Amino acid sequence: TTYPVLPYLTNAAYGALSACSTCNNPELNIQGQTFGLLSCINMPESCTPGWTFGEVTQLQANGFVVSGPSTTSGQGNYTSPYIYNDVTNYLRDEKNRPNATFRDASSRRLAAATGVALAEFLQQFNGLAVFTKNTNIRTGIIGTNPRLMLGKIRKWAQDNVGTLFSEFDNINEDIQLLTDFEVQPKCVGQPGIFHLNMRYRPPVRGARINVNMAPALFDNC
Amino acid sequence: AQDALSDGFVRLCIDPSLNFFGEGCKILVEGQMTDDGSATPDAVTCVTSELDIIERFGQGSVLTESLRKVFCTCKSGVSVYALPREDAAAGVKAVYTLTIAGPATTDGRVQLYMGEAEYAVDIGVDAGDTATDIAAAIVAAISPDFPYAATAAAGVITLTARNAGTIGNHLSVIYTNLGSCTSVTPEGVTVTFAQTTAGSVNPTPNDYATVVNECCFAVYVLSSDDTDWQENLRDWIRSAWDCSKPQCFGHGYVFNKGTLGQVLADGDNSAELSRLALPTTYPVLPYLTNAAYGALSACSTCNNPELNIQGQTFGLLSCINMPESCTPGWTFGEVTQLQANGFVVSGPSTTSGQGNYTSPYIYNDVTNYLRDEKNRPNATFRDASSRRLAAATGVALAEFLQQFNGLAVFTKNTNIRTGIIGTNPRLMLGKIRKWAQDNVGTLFSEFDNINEDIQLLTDFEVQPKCVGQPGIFHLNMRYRPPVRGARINVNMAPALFDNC
Amino acid sequence: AQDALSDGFVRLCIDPSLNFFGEGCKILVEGQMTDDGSATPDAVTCVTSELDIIE
Amino acid sequence: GNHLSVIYTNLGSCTSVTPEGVTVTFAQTTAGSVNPTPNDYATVVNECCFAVYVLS
Amino acid sequence: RFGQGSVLTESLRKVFCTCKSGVSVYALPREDAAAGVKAVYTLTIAGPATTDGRVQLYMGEAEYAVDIGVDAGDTATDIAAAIVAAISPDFPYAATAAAGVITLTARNAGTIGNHLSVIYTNLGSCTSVTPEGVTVTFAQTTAGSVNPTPNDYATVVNECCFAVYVLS
Amino acid sequence: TTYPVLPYLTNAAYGALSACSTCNNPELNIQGQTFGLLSCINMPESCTPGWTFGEVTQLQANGFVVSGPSTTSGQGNYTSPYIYNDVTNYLRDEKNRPNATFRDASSRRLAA
Repeated sequence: TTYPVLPYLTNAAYGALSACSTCNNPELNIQGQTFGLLSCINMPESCTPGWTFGEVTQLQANGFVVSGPSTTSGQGNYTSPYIYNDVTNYLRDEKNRPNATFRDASSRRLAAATGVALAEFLQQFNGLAVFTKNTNIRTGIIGTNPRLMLGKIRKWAQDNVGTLFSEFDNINEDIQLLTDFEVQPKCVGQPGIFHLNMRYRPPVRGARINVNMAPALFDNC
Repeated sequence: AQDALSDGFVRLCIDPSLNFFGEGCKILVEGQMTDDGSATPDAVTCVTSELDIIERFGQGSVLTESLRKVFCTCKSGVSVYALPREDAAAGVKAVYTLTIAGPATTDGRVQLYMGEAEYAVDIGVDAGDTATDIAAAIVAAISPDFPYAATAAAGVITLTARNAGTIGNHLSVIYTNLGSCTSVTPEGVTVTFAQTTAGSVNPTPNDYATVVNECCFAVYVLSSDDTDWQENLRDWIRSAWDCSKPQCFGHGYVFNKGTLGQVLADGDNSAELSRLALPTTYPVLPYLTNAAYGALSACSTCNNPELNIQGQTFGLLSCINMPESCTPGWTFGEVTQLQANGFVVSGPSTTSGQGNYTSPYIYNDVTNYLRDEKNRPNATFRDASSRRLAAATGVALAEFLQQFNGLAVFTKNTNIRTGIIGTNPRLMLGKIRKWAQDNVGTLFSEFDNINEDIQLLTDFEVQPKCVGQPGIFHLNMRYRPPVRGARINVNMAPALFDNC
Repeated sequence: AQDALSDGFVRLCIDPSLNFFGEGCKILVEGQMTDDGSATPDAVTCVTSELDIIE
Repeated sequence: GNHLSVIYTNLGSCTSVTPEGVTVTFAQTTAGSVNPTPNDYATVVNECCFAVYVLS
Repeated sequence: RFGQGSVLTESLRKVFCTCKSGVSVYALPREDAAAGVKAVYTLTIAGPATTDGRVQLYMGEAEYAVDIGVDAGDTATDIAAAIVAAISPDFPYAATAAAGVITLTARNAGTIGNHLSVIYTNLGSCTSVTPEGVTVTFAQTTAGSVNPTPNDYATVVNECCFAVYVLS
Repeated sequence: TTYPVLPYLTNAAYGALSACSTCNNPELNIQGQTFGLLSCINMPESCTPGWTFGEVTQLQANGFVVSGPSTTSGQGNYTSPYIYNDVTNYLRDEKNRPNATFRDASSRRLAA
């Protein structure tokens, strides 16, 4: 309630920083004094910290982006607010089933990036005529079969490990390609329709590091 | 525009962002101020230099004098903050009566050590001067910064404390001229010192949570002897060292003046306070020595947190000057008993009967911490160096770990491609171990086994199945900080024989 | 709070549990005491040092 | 318009000394009222994708 | 949610202190019996103190221990007031001072209040010297009475399984 | 009878430790100074050991969980109670047939 800066200015800086990351690194979390520092905004420093840490924990618990001053002081300088957590207001599934798929703004940005990258890769099979998965397409023929399609998809996914996914528990069982004939009932599936299931592991945001310092002073114990 | 800048081929920006000054030495000096001051009570205010002390916090107040000592102690500090306090509503000012009897029959010098050496008076009494003239001379010679308004009345000098409360009850006027061989005191004149009334009700603010909300302070200096007020400051600094909320550490500096039994009773298990045990016969006004000690500790924090404010070189309160004596304040039995029960003992730099002034130095730089939460007598926060250095280590490790903030976290098998702002727990732990090994000899000692001392776990391998949250890490660091260094038991064994 | 600790990204705990002193040499000396002493008879009491023996 | 915070960031300052006399007080004599509710994104932003939407 | 200093509050505080970062702790708050009687203990202090010292008291658990500093000449009234002011608010016993007698009334009626053990863990201590004079005595002037008997688990916990039931 | 800690606190710590094991290792026995250490509870050390060993054996015989101080001393520190035996109050069958199927709390947790 006691927020000095006009709120839409801080909101615009936050959104602009998120966009200006999207353009470059979708996996980045707009968070902390380096990556989530709204340096254009400047608010006067105070010892009264806006949200108390109890309120900060309650807000971060209920999917709220909390922002705080970069420096606390009584000298009355100006400080730039930085984002504590780069999360969306998503807490729970369609079963309300508290879930963690879209908790991070990084998760939305990166699911968009992954969907678009996979779609642009799969667009290379558009126009190609599809043979059965036993046919060895002759050279000069613009064609492919589900086996070659799945091989190229798996190679693509393994190419994006460390860029768009983490590693793959089992890339063979994580990426599956079925024709519409082995999904639909007999004589009901349509030719040229495929079902690709990809169970990937995206990078996570990184929320807290609980550090437990244990000074050891004794030499004979 | 200007040639070579008018065509817009070269666009120039100055960027004065590197050259901003650091705060410096964040010491908060708290004490009572007189009504002459212009400062607003109950509000932490920056004190730039020693110039505005008298204007802001009163002329001759407790806070004025403690701030004067803080400024005399540290090098050129301007980040000294003050927290002025109002006198209690029903507070009673201590009144001492320095009664002088004459008349003088021979000439001589009358020297008096009142308060500290900064306030000493040195008047010349001629033969035939009545007690009235000598009292008038002493009053006219009393420094205005002395925290006691002096009024002469028929040879009795009434010294009324400038600040109400028990803080006025620690005045020691010493007629440091008796028996002197160089400065011959006049025949006749008799100086006697009585304290006709005692200090009473003290401030008990208990408003640190509001006044100092999140504005961290490396050192808190308390210029009051009230154990309730010291306890409030203790509770505040203990809250500042709390796992519950983000800790922004501190350390308190209070004094306890009294008999050995009284000083020991005033102590507790407070790792947050460095209690300064002062004897009943302590000449210097206690808050001055406390302020010098706290200012020295702060002025070390700014530079070397591992330093122990201790000994004649590093713990020498050179601003304070007390007259030398052969009676050593605390006897060594009392010194051992105080150092045993977590009390900072301070002693004269030199012992002599020549009656010079000596600067007190700190014997042990320890906190008033003896035992754990199981009472389990423990040694983690025994040293003030330990609190200062645990704060420094926590802040340094936190500022290092802040570099993983914003980075997206992959699994510990993923080889992050270049250009991706990311990391995995393996790279995180490698960088943390490199950081810790980089601070060996600066912030830690060596590492028994740096691999088994620093462990990083995800929240998935700590919490039950499907209960841990992604992106949460648990870092356990078992480090070895430098220890203070308390005693060197030297055992000399002269060998005189050649054939044995 | 303090910078790098205010955003709650790094939560810090000190844990002074390693540095607790061991008891040492558990020897119980039993003997008669004079009435000048302040100790309560028939009660095992820790004796810290040689200072308080006479008292 | 209901989120203006004027702070007289000069009170008690040691460097910039505020004048004696002058008193600054901040009151908000009236409150904001009815806001826009467009609800026309389907028409205005039909298929023109946008990575980030900022709402002021 | 469950009251300040209640039995359920303290047992839940211990459940949360024990397990790692558990949030699936469920609670089943119960009302005090209609005619329930709160246990009353009287920690009576006699003085005055003649020497300084520390007065430490283990009441309840170590989380509730008090450690006050008694100066010489403090009457039993001042020491009782200090101990009351030092009693933690989470202690399941409301403390009121009266002329040096500290009345500790259980926050919850029933027999559950009948298990308070205040130990003056300072007597004979070599490090923390208890003040001369001061005498701490602990009496329990009244006993707990009628307890809750819900017997409604079939309705309250119908099929919502629970690995562990803790009864306080 | 002379138990210093408020009893429901020790009971809550014991139950919370048992639950916090269930979530991970149902076969674990909340027992001993490592796995059955109620570290949140802290009671003052004493030489008078609550239950004497005769009473300890009689209680453990009749299916009672006995808890004792982690350390015994006269120095007057605080000690955390740990659980001696992690058993249920089950001794005998439906024929009274003294049986051992559900003697351990581990047995109930692990049968579940």
